[PDB]
Amino acid sequence: GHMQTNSKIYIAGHKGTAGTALVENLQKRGFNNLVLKTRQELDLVNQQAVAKFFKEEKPEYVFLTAVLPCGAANVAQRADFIYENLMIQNNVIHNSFLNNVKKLVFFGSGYMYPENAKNPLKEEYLFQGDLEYGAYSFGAAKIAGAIMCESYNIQYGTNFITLVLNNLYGTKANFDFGKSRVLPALLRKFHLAKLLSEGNITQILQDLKMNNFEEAKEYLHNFGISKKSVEIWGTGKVRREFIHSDDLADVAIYTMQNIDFKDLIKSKNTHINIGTGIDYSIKEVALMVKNIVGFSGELVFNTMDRLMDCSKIHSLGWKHKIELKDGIKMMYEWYKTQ
Amino acid sequence: HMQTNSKIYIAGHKGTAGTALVENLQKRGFNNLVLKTRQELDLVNQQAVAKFFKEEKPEYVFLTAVLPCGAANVAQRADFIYENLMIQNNVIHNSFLNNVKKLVFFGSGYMYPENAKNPLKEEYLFQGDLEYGAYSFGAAKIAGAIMCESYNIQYGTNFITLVLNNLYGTKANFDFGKSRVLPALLRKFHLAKLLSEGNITQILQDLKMNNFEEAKEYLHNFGISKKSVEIWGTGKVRREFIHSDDLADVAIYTMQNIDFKDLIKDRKSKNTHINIGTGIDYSIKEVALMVKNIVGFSGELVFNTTMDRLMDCSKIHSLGWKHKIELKDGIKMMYEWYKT
Ligand SMILES: NC(=O)c1ccc[n+]([C@@H]2O[C@H](COP(=O)([O-])OP(=O)(O)OC[C@H]3O[C@@H](n4cnc5c(N)ncnc54)[C@H](OP(=O)(O)O)[C@@H]3O)[C@@H](O)[C@H]2O)c1
Ligand SMILES: NC(=O)c1ccc[n+]([C@@H]2O[C@H](COP(=O)([O-])OP(=O)(O)OC[C@H]3O[C@@H](n4cnc5c(N)ncnc54)[C@H](OP(=O)(O)O)[C@@H]3O)[C@@H](O)[C@H]2O)c1
Ligand SMILES: [Mg+2]
Ligand SMILES: [Mg+2]
Ligand SMILES: [Mg+2]
Repeated sequence: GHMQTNSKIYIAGHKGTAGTALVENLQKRGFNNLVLKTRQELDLVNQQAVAKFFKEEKPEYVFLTAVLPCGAANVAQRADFIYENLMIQNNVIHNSFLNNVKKLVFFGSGYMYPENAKNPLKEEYLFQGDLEYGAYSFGAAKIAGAIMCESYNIQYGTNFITLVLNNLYGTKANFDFGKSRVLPALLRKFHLAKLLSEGNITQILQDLKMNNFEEAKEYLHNFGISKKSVEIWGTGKVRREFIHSDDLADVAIYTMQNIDFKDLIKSKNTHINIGTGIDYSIKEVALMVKNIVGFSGELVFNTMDRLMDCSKIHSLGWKHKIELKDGIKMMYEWYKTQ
Repeated sequence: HMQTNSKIYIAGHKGTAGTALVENLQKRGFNNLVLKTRQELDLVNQQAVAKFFKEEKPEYVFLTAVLPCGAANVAQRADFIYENLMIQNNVIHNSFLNNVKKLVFFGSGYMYPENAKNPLKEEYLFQGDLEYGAYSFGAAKIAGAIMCESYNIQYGTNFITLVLNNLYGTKANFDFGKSRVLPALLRKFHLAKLLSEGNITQILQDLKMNNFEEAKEYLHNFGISKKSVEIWGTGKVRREFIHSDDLADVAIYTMQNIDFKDLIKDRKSKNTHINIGTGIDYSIKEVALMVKNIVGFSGELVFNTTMDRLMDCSKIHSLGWKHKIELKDGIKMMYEWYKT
C-alpha cells in the first residue's frame, strides 16, 4: 500500500478522461495531496518547464495520462503523434527519475500491438508484426514509452509501470453528432429513433435544438435515424471492447498500491494489459443500447478487432467491476439529465 | 540541392561518421559548415538545441550524434533510449521548425528483428523482436526512422534515414572494448606485431602505460600475445562493414539526389528508410586474416571455442549509389592513418 493519505501525487493530463477519473477516485479514497497543472501552466512537451516542475514540486507518485490521442478525425497529424507523445513521455519519465519519484504509472494503447496479432492480445505480442497504418507513429511512440519505463526499471531500479488498454468510456460522454465515440453515438441515435416512434416532435426539436420538424426529419434520416429503424454504417461484425474510466482509475490505483516491477520481472514485456476480458460485435453493442433505450424498431446494416488478454492483471489480483450494460445504463441516465 | 556555400550542420562532428563527412564535404568545396562540440551544445537539451537552430539557421543537417550501444556499456539500457530519443527529437523537430531543406539521419541494423532473414530488407522492420542487449537502442533507432518519415508525410519535409551495420574508416575510434570490431581488430594485430618485434617502448606509448608486466596482462586478456592473436568464437560469425568515406559519399549522394518523393514512387509510404552497405559480408576468420596480412604479423590466428547481419542494398543501388571501397583496401587506408 505504497501511497499514503498525504503522499504528493501528480496526475499529468488531469483534465482528460482518465485524469478526471483518477482525481475523483483518489479524492473519494481520501488522498489529500494532489498536484495538478493545466497545459497553460505546464507544457509537458517543454523539457525546461517539466524539469523545473519536478525540481520545485518533488511529487512522490506520478500518473502519466497526458497524450495527443490518435483518432479518425486527426489521423493526418502523423508527425505530431510521435514527436509530442515521445516528448511528454521522455520529459515526465526522465524528470521523475532525476527527482526520486517513488512510483509512476503510464498508459499504453492496443495500437502498440501488431495489426495481424491474434485476439485476445497477449503482452508478448509486442514487435510480432507491423502496426496498423493510421496509428503507426502513435503506436511506435507508445512502444517507446513502455520500453522507456522498463529500461529505467532495469538500469536505475525505478518503479515505472505501463498499463495498456484499447478503448476508454465513461458516464459523462460527448454526444455531439459526427464528434461522438461509438457508445454515445449509438445512445443518441436510439434515443432519437424512440422519440420519432412515440411522435414526441417537441422533445426531438429540443434535443436537436431545431425549430422545424421537416428539417429535423431530414437531418435524422441523413444519420440513419427513423421511426422504424437505426442504420449501422458497417457489416456489424467489427468487434470492440470497452473499459469504464472508473475501472481504469481502479486498476491504475490498484497497480500503484500493489504491483511493483519486482512482481513482473532476459526480462522484457513487463507492461500489463487492462480491460474487462470480453468484447462485442457492433451488432451486439447496438442491440444492448436499443434494449436499454427501449426502441421497438430494427437495425439495418450498410457495407481491426482488439481484445486484451487480461490473464496477467487477473493473476496480479485485479478485475473489472463495471459491465458494459451497466456503463451504458449510467451513460443514458446522464444523457437524459443534460 | 546543396550548394558549396550552403550552410551545413554536422551533428556529432568529432565521431567517426562526422569526421568523415567534414573531410569529404571540405574536399568537394562545401566549406560553410557549422560544428558544435558537446561542451558547446548538449543535443539532449531541448532549450539549447532550439536556440542553436534559431541562431544558426542551417540549411542541411547530417545527424551523426549518438550514445552508442556496445558490449562494455550494455548496462546503460535507459540511457540508450532516453538520450538517443532526445537527440533525435530535438534535432529533427528543430530542423522542421527552422525550415531546414534536407536532413540525413543514420540508423543501425539493431533496428531489425534478431531473427530476420539475411540479407535484411527495409521491409523487415517490426517483423519480430529485437536482440535483447540492443533492445532499447534499436527501439530508439526505430523511432528516429519513423520520426523522419512522419515529418515527411505530415509536413512535406525531406528527412532521410540511412541504416548500416558496422562502421570503420581512415580516422576511426581504436579504443579497446568499444565493440568497434574492425578498428579494434586492426589494433589487436598491431600490438601483437609490436610484441613480436619486442618493441616494449611503443607498446607502452600505444597503451599510454608505464609497467610492461601490466601492459602484458592487459594485452593477454584481450587475447594479444607475441606468438598469437586469440579470438573468442568459432571463426564463422559473419559481419558487414562500411568505410566512413563510403558512408560520407552515400550521405552526400542522398542530399544531392534522393528526395522523399523518390522513396514513395511505386513504393508504399512506409519503410522509407534506406539500407547502406557494400552488400557483402565476411567471417571473422576472413577479416582477421586480412588484418593479419595488412599488419604483417608473423604469429598465429587462433579461435577459442554474434548473429550474422548483412543489409540488402538493392534499394540504394536502384537509387543510383553503390560502394567504392572494398574491405582489404579500406583496412589498408585505416592502418596507414593508425601508424601516422
Ligand atoms: N481514451 C481512450 O480510448 C484510450 C485508449 C487507449 C489508450 N488510452 C491512453 O490513456 C491515457 C489517457 O487517455 P485519455 O483519453 O484520458 O486522454 P485525453 O482525454 O485525450 O486527455 C489528454 C490530456 O492530456 C493533456 N495534454 C496533452 N498534451 C499536453 C501537453 N503538452 N501539456 C500538458 N497537458 C497536455 C490534455 O490537455 P488539454 O485538455 O489542455 O488539451 C488532456 O487534458 C493516454 O495515455 C491514452 O493514450 C486512451
Ligand atoms: N559505428 C558503427 O559501427 C555504427 C553502426 C550502425 C550505426 N551507426 C550510426 O551511425 C551514426 C554515426 O556513428 P559513429 O560511430 O560515427 O558515432 P560516434 O563515433 O560514436 O560519435 C558520436 C558523436 O556524437 C556526439 N554526441 C553524443 N551525444 C551528444 C550530445 N548529447 N551532445 C552533443 N554531441 C553528442 C559524441 O560527442 P563526444 O565525442 O563529446 O562524446 C560523438 O562525437 C550514429 O547514428 C550511429 O548510431 C554506427
Ligand atoms: Mg508486494
Ligand atoms: Mg544573428
Ligand atoms: Mg530528382
